[PDB]
Amino acid sequence: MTTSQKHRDFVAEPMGEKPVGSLAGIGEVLGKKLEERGFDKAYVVLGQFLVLKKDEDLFREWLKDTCGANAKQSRDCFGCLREWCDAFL
Amino acid sequence: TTSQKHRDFVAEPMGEKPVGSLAGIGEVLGKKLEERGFDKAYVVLGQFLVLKKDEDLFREWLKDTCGANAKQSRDCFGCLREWCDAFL
Repeated sequence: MTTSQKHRDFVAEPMGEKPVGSLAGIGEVLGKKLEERGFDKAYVVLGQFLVLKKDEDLFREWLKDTCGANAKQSRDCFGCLREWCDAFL
Repeated sequence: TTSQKHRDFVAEPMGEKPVGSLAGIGEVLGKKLEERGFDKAYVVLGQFLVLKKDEDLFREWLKDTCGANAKQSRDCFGCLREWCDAFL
């Protein structure tokens, strides 16, 4: 297993009302910028992931444009949502 | 009360179910949603979540997007809200 423990904790259970900072790749700096743009809970970012039909390129570009995520951060966030969806959606 | 379509939707993960599986979303509405990119139920779930599960804003969005009436948008909202309470 090469994922972060933080990825593993997120994909292991329904997300409920978890804050956006529970997402893999979303540290405190990215989290605050997402919160300022209205993406305050992880499920709101899931929402954008789903509205983009789970497309990696569109989602990672959206994350970059919205909070300045770098490639690793956007890959980790995308991967965490993709695996959560595979488990629970 | 609820339809059986609602109960069937809220009882299980939606996976790749088409948009027409949502309560309230019949053939006409489903066609119009598909034409605008919302071809699977989870894409509509996505919009519900992006709108922070806000009943008024989601139902208005559904009306503006596919012409759903008050009953249709009511049923679609309720099915998504109850699905989320069970699985999200």
